[PDB]
Amino acid sequence: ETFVMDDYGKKSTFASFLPGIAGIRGIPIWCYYVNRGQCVVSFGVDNKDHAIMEFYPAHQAYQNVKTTGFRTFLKKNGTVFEPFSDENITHRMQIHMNGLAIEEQNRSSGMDTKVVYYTLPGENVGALVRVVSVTNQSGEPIELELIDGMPAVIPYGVSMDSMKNMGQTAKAWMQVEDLSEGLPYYRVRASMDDTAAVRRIDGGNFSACCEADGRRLQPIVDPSLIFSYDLSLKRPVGFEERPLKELLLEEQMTQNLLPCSFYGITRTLAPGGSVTLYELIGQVENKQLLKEYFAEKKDAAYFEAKKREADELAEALTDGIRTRTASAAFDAYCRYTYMDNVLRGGYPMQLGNNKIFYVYSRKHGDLERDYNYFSMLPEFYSQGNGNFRDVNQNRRCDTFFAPFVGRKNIQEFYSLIQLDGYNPLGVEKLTYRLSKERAKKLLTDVKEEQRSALIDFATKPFTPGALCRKFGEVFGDTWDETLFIRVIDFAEEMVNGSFGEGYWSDHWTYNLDLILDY
Amino acid sequence: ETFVMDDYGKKSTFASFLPGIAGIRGIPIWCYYVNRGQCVVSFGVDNKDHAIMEFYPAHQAYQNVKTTGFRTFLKKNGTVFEPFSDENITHRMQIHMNGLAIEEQNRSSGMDTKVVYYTLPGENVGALVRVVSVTNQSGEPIELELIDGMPAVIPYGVSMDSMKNMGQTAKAWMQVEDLSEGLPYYRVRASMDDTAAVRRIDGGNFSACCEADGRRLQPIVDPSLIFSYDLSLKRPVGFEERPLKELLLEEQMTQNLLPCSFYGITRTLAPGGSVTLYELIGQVENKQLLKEYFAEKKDAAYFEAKKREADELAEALTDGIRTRTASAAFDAYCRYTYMDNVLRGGYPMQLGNNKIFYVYSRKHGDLERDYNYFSMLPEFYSQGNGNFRDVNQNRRCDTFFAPFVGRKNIQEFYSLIQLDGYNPLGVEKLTYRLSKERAKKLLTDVKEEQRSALIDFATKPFTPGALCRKFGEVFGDTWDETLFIRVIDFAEEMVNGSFGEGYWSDHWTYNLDLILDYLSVFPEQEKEMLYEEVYTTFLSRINVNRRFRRYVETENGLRQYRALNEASRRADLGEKLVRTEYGSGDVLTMTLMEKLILLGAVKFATLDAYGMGIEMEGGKPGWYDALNGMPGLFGSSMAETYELARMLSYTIEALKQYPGEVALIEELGCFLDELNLITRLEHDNIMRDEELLSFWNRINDAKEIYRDKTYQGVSGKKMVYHTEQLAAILEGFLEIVTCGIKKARRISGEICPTYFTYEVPEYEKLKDGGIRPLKFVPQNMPYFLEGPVRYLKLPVEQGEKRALYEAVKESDLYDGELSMYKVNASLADSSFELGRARAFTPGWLENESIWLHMEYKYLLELLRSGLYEEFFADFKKAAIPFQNPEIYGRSIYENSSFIASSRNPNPSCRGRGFVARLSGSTIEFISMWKEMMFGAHPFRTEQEELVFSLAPAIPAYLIPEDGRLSAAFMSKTTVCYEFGGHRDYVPGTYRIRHMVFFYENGSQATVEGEKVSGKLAEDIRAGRVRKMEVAVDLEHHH
Ligand SMILES: OC[C@H]1O[C@@H](O[C@@H]2[C@@H](O)[C@H](O)O[C@H](CO)[C@H]2O)[C@H](O)[C@@H](O)[C@@H]1O
Ligand SMILES: OC[C@H]1O[C@@H](O[C@@H]2[C@@H](O)[C@H](O)O[C@H](CO)[C@H]2O)[C@H](O)[C@@H](O)[C@@H]1O
Repeated sequence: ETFVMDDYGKKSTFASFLPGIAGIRGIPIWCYYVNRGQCVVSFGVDNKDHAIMEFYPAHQAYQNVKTTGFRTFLKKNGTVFEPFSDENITHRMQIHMNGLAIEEQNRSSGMDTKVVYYTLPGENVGALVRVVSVTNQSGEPIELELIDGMPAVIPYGVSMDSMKNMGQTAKAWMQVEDLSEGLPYYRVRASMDDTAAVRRIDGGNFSACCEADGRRLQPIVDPSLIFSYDLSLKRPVGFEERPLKELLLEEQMTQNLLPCSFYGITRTLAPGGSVTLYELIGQVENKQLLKEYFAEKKDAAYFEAKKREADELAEALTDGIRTRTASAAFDAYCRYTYMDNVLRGGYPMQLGNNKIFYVYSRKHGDLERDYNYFSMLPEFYSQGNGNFRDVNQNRRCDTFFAPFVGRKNIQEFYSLIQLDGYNPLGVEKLTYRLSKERAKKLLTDVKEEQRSALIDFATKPFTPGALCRKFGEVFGDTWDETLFIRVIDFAEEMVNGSFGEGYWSDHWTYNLDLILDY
Repeated sequence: ETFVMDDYGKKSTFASFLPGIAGIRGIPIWCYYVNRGQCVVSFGVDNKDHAIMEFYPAHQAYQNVKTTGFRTFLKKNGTVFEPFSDENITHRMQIHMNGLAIEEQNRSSGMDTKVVYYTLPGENVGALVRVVSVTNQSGEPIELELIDGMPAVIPYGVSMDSMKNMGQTAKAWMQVEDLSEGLPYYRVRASMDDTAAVRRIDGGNFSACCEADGRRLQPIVDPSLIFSYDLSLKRPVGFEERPLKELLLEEQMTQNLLPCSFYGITRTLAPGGSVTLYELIGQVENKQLLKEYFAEKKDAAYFEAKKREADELAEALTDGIRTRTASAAFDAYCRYTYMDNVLRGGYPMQLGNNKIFYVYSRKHGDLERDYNYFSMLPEFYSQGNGNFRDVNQNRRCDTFFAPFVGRKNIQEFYSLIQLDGYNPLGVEKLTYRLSKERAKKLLTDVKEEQRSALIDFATKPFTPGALCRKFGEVFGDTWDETLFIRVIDFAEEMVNGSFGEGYWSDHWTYNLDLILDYLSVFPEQEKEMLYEEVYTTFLSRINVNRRFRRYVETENGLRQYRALNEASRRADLGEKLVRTEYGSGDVLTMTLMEKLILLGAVKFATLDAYGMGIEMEGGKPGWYDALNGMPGLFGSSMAETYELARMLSYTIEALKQYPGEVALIEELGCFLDELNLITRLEHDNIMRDEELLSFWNRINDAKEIYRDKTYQGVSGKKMVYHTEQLAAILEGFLEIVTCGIKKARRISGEICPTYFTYEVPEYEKLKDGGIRPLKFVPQNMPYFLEGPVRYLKLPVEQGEKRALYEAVKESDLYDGELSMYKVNASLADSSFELGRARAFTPGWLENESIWLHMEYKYLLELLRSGLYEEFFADFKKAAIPFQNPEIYGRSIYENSSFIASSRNPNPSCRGRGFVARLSGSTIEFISMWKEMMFGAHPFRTEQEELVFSLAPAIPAYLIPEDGRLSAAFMSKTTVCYEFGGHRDYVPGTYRIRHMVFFYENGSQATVEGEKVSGKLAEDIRAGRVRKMEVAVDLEHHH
């Protein structure tokens, strides 16, 4: 069920990604990785323009993962080591359906390192979770100083082309705030457009690190403290010459720079001892949501429960094609294939009482498909839009695995055939609308100051995630499920379809397969 | 003349570039470098889309120079060393005007490294030359294996965005060929444009390396051999395990990869021995040209001769401003400043017999100005593009340094002014065209198979470099020069200009400086200049919306967002000149006086509601373009008002000086009559009121009617006016402007204001969808330095100027610690809708920083106003060549756009210069140097006779010990002063005894006194005087 690659640093290069599923009630993110360094190159929330770590094609990813990716520095008795930087030291890599874990065993220094990754499931904030642990495998106590983080965080509000074309000028807008509270906030203060209209920016990125007790640590957002004059980000010149305690008392610049995020601790480890850090990097729309999310302390139990939930999500998703044969590779390949088909096509679920909905769909751009502009809705009941051919092919066997679908696919895909035999290219994501009379009748039992907003929102096309967000905004953290179910049930489906590019001569040949399968 | 920086690896970072000039008969390239690694980050041929080494912004350059730049690996007895990789080993850096050299001295391994760079001059191929030498400084013989080159060469035909966005899929088109011959050729298999008409690329990049004997070496194009599995290009894993001889016998991949170029040798070095390599990287048009170029061997003598030629090229280019003073830094700074001004503005030259051409020009687009898209033609007589303001300012003093230019600049920059007072943004390359009749007449004595091609080429627009390339292609390696000269001579000049982005409100204010500078050399040509009818008019692409349709509503109030009328947008590439008969006749022509009247009439009708400033209704701010949101807040500027007052005064004086008849167009005549009727009315109202809403409405209605009339076409008929009526109308306009200036000064305070912002609380919605403002509420703005700079040009009393100087020096515009003048005061309390100036950290870019251009403008105005002591005191502290190189963190010979002030929160940035050279302060320093060395008006006309006299103003700290100061007059004549004693020589405090003239033929002449009139002035202006001796208070004494 798990694939293990030994000494992946010296092997041939390949690219992959996390599935990026956070559940029905969660915010998904996109993350890509390669088999070099610490195996994370870029991740964001919505698309390339909302990235937290800069997006690179496969060539630049391979070239820059060892410098612009996650970093870790260990100081043992005055000597600085960097795990996952020399390929001659034995390392390891484990790949799960919805996770990734790496580890290094340094027999010279006598310290072992382990890092795991997974997307945070079932929350109102989309973020990436990273856990770092160091174990003392020597025979004598050692004095340890640890530094971990990423050296380049893109502030919210900076587009990809502005970063890759005028990144020198764009540093004038970058800034970071709220260092004292332990929750740094990365954003620009205003629009970067060279027009007569100036707007206000409210969203931002954040980071938070803590030990098992749950108390947040003091961040470091000035890269010049660690690397000093070395702008190549190869040697930690500043960290070698000074203790971490002195660095934490240094004054940090929070403007005119590309900010980083490093956290540090000091500890003396007995033989066989260990220390662990928990990190959270994500993106939010306003500070109020971040404060509401962090209103309660997070500790080790929370993160381990989240990891278990993340594994169980994929397990339950792929439970539908379980099989047992004479080879385990075939059995694992079946589940992986089903998961990939679900990712590119969507998972049919029964929403309400008379609606059929598809979740987890998206545009499938990645590192090697660098010509695509992928997108993914950052909300509950996440979905996306795709091409005619791909969605038509991927939904061929939906009736067998879910009999409640019925003839919905046939009706949907035979209604896009024009009178001249051709069809539009794109299929839009499902959206719903509610009539005036039904909105008036349903919202009688709610306060007027909320009723007006609810009816105004509901009398326009919307998606289930937008409706959930509006309900959370209006009624607060707790709201009636029956009202949401009734609103979804009494709504009306909007017609989808976009022309886009042109007319191909083979799209009509995949429709008979739906009939034959039904 | 040479700047040396020791241990540049640990110092603060800075960016620079090679000038890139390759001579008249050469192919230029652009190259940038930083003070990290081996100090080259990117170079190409034409623009960012034809780079050989990938172009990066400064932040990415500082990070990727050590990995994607030039690399060198040395294996000594089995151990691999990489020079310029560790900052703890002593290294050095030398910077020349047209070169660069670095070296490292590793005392542990006992080997020294040295590499120099320069651009190949005077050849048919543009390339970068790199010479690497390694010396054995140990006491025992060693066995050396050397590998040198670059790890990533972009094949020709791959655009910048293709590499930035889809660099993985783009590798399918890449290939490298001709490895056996030793001349690799990098190009794509086919055009990456799916919709193209070629599907085949002839051009490509190349590389060639050889030792002193000249035999080319076998290249390595597969990066997987050197680095093996390490794709980070950090460890030469493959080279550490195998000998170079084994690597050279390996099989290399030439497809589906990003190729490199490495060359290697094996040698044993005796104690004190050394080995050298020569490399060439560049671009060629086709393989035939490359074979022709490499038909003859290239050895060390060829490269050293090319280096000498490259140095002499820059030396001769900058020889025109040579001077000697008490400090050598001043002279070096003068030469570097002149070179930078030439680079950004172009170098005038005499082409053929009746053509004036500008070469070496380009657009300032260096690593720190990453938003500019520069261009540079890779051909003979190379030239480039630029913006209106920058090129207009950089060509202010061309007439003084080159009298043969004449009135070309005035005609060129007054023909880009449209009928509505605005102008396009970009200026394009000059091009020529030839008629079929002249082409047939000239090409009678050539073969038909060549004649047809020649006439077909010449009947279309072309540049001289394209013509040279065509002649080389047709007639072969050698062709007649006289035919080329005749073809250039009989050709016709084509117009140029591109709209680009939009309309600013200050581009018209720099035209009067050209006239003022021209009249300082030919004072007797004023009447001929005024009534010369050669000037044309550019054809506008977009029109500005009427005021009622220019306003939109928002939750914050009323705004001004829809400045341009997008519905009436003409298509580009169409006719570029205004023609008579509503666009169907011949080209319309005007005199300079008509242009001045048009500028005076239109700008007067753009006053704000209070009649103080000039509204920026074009959608863009003035000179200070960081306030991009100001036009949305009904902004207006007083600098435009001051410039309008100065222009009106000059026009009135010119009209009164030469009485006669003036012909004006019908629409302009009607508009001027309406404006006169409006201004003679309400005269008692504007002198006795605060708000002038009715006057604003009247003038705006008249201006809108004129715009709507003239945008769609003009008949072409002319009205006749006498000078007295125009003089009276302009006098009325000037009186109104003066009253407005007085009101603004009363409202603002002790320092003259610069900007105003208006609030409109109540308005009216019209039936057509427009919005009619009903009242305006003015709002004050923070202090700006541009205000006093523009104000000091107006004619006012000396005491008022001194009081203004005293008020400014003790205000918030003066930085006490740095003893410099900031560009503006604090913007903290102002609205956030002004623009990106509010989002900038204080002390960075255009926010409370020491912007060098405005400071130099202020110093020049102080010098021109007659405040000599203050000018000397402030120039001693503010000038670049008098700074501390350690604090400045750069060569003191190079200018900077701005210097971070004391308000910057970073203590390590206060006093550093940024955004490299190629600033607008070069022309200001040139003007200051000229006025200090020769005076305001070297030539005057008295009793209808030319008169020449000198009046220098030199401070004490510039006179040498022996008291002999020399400078170049008009770049051809040397003037040698000799001062009696060491003191400040201010006009009126000294008298010139006599002058001695040395002619070019050996004759001499002596004139008593400081005044020369008659034929001698004509001779000295014509360049027939080789040297001058000037004595002030007799011989020097100690
Ligand atoms: O203030 C910095 C520089 O800004 C430049 O304008 C830039 C535009 O050309 C570009 O399109 O957008 C960026 C970001 O909005 C602008 O900064 C000016 O052209 C420069 O004069 C100015 O120094
Ligand atoms: O053949 C490779 C892939 O090409 C893709 O089309 C690309 C365009 O999206 C892009 O704009 O231009 C490049 C270069 O012309 C094209 O290759 C196809 O969409 C893919 O299906 C195909 O695998």
